[PDB]
Amino acid sequence: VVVPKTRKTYCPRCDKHTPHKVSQYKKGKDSLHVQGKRRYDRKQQGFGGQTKPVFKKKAKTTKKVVLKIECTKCKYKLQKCLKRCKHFELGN
RNA sequence: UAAUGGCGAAUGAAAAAGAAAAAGACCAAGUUGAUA
RNA sequence: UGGAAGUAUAAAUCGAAAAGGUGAUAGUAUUCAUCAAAGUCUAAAUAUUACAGGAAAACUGAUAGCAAAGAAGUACUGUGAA
RNA sequence: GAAUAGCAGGAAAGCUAUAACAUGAAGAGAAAACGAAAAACUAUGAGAGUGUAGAAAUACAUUUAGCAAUAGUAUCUUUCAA
RNA sequence: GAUUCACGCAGUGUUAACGUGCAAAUUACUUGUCAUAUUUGAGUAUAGGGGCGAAAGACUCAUCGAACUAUCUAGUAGCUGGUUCCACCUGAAUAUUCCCUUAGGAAGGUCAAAGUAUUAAUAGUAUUGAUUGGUAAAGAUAAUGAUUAGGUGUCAACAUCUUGUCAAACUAUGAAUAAACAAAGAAGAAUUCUCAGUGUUAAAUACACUUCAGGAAUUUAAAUAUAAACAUACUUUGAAUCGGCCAAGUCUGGUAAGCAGGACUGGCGAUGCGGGAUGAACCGAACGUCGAGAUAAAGUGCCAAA
RNA sequence: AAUCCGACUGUUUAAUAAAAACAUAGCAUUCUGAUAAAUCUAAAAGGUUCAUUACAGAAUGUGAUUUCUGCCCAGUGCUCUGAAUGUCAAGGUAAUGAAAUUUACUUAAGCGCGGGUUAACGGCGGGAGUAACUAUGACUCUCUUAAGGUAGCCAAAUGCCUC
RNA sequence: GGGAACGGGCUUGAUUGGAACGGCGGGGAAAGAAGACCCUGUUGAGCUUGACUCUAAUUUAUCAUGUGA
RNA sequence: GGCGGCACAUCUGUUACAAGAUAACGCAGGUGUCCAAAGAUGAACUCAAUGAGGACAGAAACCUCAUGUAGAAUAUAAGGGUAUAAGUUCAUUUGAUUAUUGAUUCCAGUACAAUCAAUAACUCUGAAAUGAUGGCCUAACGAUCCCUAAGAUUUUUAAUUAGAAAGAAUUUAAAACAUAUUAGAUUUAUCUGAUGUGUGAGACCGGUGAUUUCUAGUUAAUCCUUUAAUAAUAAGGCUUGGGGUGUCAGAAAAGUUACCACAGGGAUAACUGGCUUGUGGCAGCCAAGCGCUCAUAGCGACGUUGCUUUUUGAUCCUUCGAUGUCGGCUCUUCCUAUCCAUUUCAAGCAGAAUUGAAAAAAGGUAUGAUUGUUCACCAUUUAAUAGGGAACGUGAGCUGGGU
RNA sequence: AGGUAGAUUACCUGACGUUCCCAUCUGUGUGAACAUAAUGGUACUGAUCAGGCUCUAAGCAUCUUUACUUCCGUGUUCGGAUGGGAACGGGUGUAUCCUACUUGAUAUGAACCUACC
RNA sequence: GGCCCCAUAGCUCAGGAAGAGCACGCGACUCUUAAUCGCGUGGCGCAGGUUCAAGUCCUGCUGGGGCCACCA
RNA sequence: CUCUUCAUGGUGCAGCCCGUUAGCUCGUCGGGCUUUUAACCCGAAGGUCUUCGGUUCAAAUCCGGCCGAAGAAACCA
RNA sequence: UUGAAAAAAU
RNA sequence: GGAGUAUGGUCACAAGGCUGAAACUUAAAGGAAUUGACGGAAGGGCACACCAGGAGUGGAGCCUGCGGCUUAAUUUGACUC
RNA sequence: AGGGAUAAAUGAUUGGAAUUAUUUGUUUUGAACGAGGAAUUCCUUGUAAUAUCGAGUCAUUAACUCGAGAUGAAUACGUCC
Repeated sequence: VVVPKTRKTYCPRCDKHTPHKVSQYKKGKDSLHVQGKRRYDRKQQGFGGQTKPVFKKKAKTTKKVVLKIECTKCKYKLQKCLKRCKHFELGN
């Protein structure tokens, strides 16, 4: 929902409680050279039409939120998953 | 078996190693031109 | 295709060489290893349910064994393939 | 009776072949890289004796034994993790 | 591309005949039509996701909402039918989990056959002891609600004392039946002496665990009833099955149902015999082949034994 | 003597439907200058209309004659002699890197915007106020989505209620 | 009567002489046909459509070097 | 079956039967969220309501005292829990974190998910004991493959210095050419021959020693792989989250067939039959009244008890390798809950015409317009023109009007 | 006798009144500093002038409540079992188990460690 | 049968702390009328249940309207 | 998912892609013109320019998530 | 450029 | 007036043409000229009618009259120049 | 310090009677109004405009009317819009 930045939490690398900078994780752009996409592009070549299933029955209206609690002095990130929330904001 | 596959159903070789039999020869290109 | 950033063939375009190919994870570089493509022929070891000639059989013994143990692909059916 | 090579006999049968390999003797890890003893411990448990007695059968007491099996232990190999 | 008759043709009606017919579409009368959008022979052209169609999915060799014929092909079927000698022994299921699952499958339960272990490894039972529950019941100014009135105190109202009747989604109290323990297995008890390693601790000689650490002596087979050695504990492999139905000193939906669905048990299914005349379930009682005897349910005027 | 359908002659489900069904002439619409339009074929100096040439060829709806064909271009089709950087591919160019790669700019048709089109597919409702008996509304504002059933016709082979 | 709730067979009764001819149409839940109405199959086929995935024909851009501005 | 609904994943009370399990398209409701505080901790206070008082101020504003077992509040549905709190107010803070075990709940004793008990860190609050790994508890959710993020500096090594200790190391036939010197040629990114040499060499004589340890520094690399060796890009590994399947153990999916086809089914509908009789028909009991007087000549309200299968329902037991599915015509038979004729009783029965009831089913109970109609409504005639059953009698008896 | 800490958590609670303080406890005085809030009312701290006035503790009452006992009553209900009775509905007999509400009698606390009177 | 809704002056319709028009009567205006204006009469279907207060929230009853239904 | 666009009184349309304090009509009230009515004219009220930030001397107006609609294109858990 | 209308008998 | 309408006949493809009533209703309908009034008809003059201007009023406070509202009554006449 | 509205104290005149203040004196109170929209009035020379004086009403009461003088514009000598 509303979670402020600058959270002070335990950092495994430094083995200490250091101030962390909190952000929100977003899925990165899909690479065109990974094994799964490389294999898929080969399958789609040639005749036969669509060769792999296409999902068309979405039911979830929300998604789980993953933060990036990042070390401010050692750059050690942590991924923490929150519950499903409809509206999420990063507070002050 | 390695691998391939809505990596699902399924498909799937080869070097090595052991035997049968064993055998290598030519064109073109290059050279020789009282040239055949 | 087992060959997975392409194992092989073909088509469109492109297209080498004071050579070069391969070492299957794409790329550049330096070494190493091993061959030298884009012409041709080549016996022996292997396959065989055409067909012909033979020999065998824990095979069948006339509703069985070939569809057919007699003028059997015959009698008979169909316009015809059958 | 892996192909395969010999023997007598003439044999789809029989016999002989220091033999590649298959399973197994060592296990864990994706992989690199590794690779097992405190010559074990505890508990209950199979068998064998001796004596006395009922007295025909056999039962009571004592000495010894530790197998199989189950369970738990220390130790050791591999794994982020047994 | 007028009206009619005739040779012919068609197929309006009888919904006549026939309907194992003359005929795998015919016959009789009746009706319509009977030359120019006419009738007809032969030749020739058009071929299967094709042809041809004044259009009915009509016709394409008795085959058409996609011909015939041969191969793939013994296509696939969770669906239907059938599945072949005798005797003997043991003998089921309709729970649970998952499935594009509901006419079907896999884990699991019931069951069979093989193979074991002297075996801390017996109980669909009763008694004694300490417990758990909130059902039947009961209560109704005892908590939450429902509801009939009568007094007393300051029309009504609000207090307070009585009265009548209630609750599956109310409760103080609370059975009967039940559920889970104990009634002596580190191997059948107890006591005395000795006693170690860790740790708790303020430190411990307390305490905790260590085969009631360990070790040695003495005593000892005791500690509810009943039953149980072809007992008990299993191990492995695997078949069939998960459409069920019935009864009730039971329940829920429904007016009710030989209706629909559940808790506990016993049955039919898988089951014959004696009785209820006949009946899957009711009553007695479960079955190798017989002889004799008392019996069961139930019967004793005749059918019919008494 | 009347009513319904079809205008007429004609054709049709060989073997349960011969008819109001099909055809028909009449009316109307669309495309095409022939190297075209339609359209068969895998391909082809290949093939059909076509030995043809707009009084023609090809593709459709309605069905003689008479009378009349109302209003709507919002949506979906079709079309345009229309506008441009709304969105749109491989490619092309350029930058970085050792190179693959990565990044950026540009590029056609198509759709979207704008106009036309209903004898193109189709649609033709609702609310409020109003005439001197009541009633209705000739008349005015008006929302969806563009217009709100016109001329006619009717318990119709079309009307539940309905005998 | 009970039974699978409409028996020719079973139980209890009514009743029966063996063989049959011509009719007729009550029954034999008469014959003809692995229901065609309905449902179930993770069985099909014709037809339709911006159902999903594709494809012929149509169309557009780039490539494929004729000479001179 | 369809349409409707989700009993498909799921929570609360009840059905439900005082252990556990537990049915219906049973009943009353609920979920796909919300929260940087509504998490954690410490402190203080006590809520709803009632009584008595105080200007506006009243039934409801704010203040004070007394009583006040929660009758308030606790994000939500319901049920549980809670008073020096779990409620309200204030203050600090992020434990809503990392790593490893062993259990409990559905359980097949699988996964997911949830519920716990500890250990090793680093922290929050408090003086402290303690408490803290999200929300007081029971719902608030998700596989293989794919994609996308986070993590593997702890340690182990190689080379070189200083010191220390153990150390023969296997044994005769040789080709690449890094180089040099010459021989024959070419001008070009210039080559082709032949002879020395080392390389590339290895057979040590109790001591030398090539070679591996240990200690102290320095330097470089340090999660694994791309299989001849490295490098920097790229890709693949290993662990943990996110992107989702709501048909919730998780295919990628529109209709119509009346032209339809196949395997099957009474596991399952349309017709009879069977159980039931709400509904339809008929019949009773009581007596408030009507009937000018008079409850019962004739009716009988409010209540209440039955019979019938002639209507329609409810169920799905028989029939799906077929029981010919409406009506009419013809014909026979049966029931009485009787319409007429026959014999009787009663009246608010003078006669006539009637009305209520008993015996009795041997006899009779019609003709037509409209409709396929059963039904209906008309016009007549008659002593009367009654009501029903027989597989809703009757299609190898007819018709084919309806469906 | 009193005070601190408790364990059982109403025989301990609630209402109307009553009895002492000799020690202790309490109420009581004050606000400079620690510290406290709008208020020295709370909490905090400093003290001892007075008081048993309330607390607290001990007792009273046909006291509500609460805890034991008989009775209610072998009454309601219940396990087993008929070819027992009834058209149903419901209700016996047999061998068994046996509540609750109510009313009546009794009680109104017992008990542990430390200090001081 | 089920479901949705409505019930208010003499008439047609509005409304948690009883109205609009039509109807009648009175008055203003005019020389007199017709129109027009102002004012007054003219009453929530019934019975409970919560609230300090209901036409206004809910339940039961009465009356009146429109709407759903395929193969056999 | 990518690109692009729009949102303003009760209503519909304006507005400056730099900016300095927002208008035109219908709708309401009142007044004016007319002998009177209808048309006609005028004034007032009516939004502060969707919601939060930055952008400065100030934002409907320049830029960002957020709202809530529209157009084109794409889709392996 | 726009300019519609004025109830009946007296 | 009804009415060139209904009906009858006839001509035309049709629109329509030719012939052609009655019922009923009503004291006027109409013709030419006169005078007046009016004209978003022409011609000629005039007026603070306008033009060129001044002061203004309309905006504000107050005085005053009218309407409306109110009230026991707010007495009433006059409503374009 | 323009403006003098609305109010609060107080002093007198007229009146038989002053309250809803008759008129007025002293002090204090210090409001709108920053030149005025559409419309619209009056005016051509001692005229408009500006400020004042007398009289009618009158016990007391002018911001009214009828007259009187005091300063002294601009713009026309025109046309029917």
